[PDB]
Amino acid sequence: GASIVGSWVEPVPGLEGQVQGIKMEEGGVASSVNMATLVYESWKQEGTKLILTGKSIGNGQTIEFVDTMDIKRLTADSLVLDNQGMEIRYAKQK
Repeated sequence: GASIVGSWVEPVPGLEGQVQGIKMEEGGVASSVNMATLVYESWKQEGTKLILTGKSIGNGQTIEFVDTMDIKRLTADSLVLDNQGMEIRYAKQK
């Protein structure tokens, strides 16, 4: 099957032509693609579970998070995630 390693993006809501997302690299490092508030730091995949970590700058604080989601689709071109009922649809940044 396809590997999750790569850059995954989606259109920026409300900003036509712009994209945002996450770059997942070999070695477990993840980084934000075109986002200022969400700072991704790592990823880990355990079967259909994806665990993403980083920090969120907001409400006068910087708070580390650990978000656990289900991988619903993973192909050479697409990655679809279910994060507690919110679906996230990404396309592979070529």
